Amino acid sequence: STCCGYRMCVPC
Repeated sequence: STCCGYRMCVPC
């Protein structure tokens, strides 16, 4: 479950 915001995709 990876959430991409702007410049980075974080693990959620």
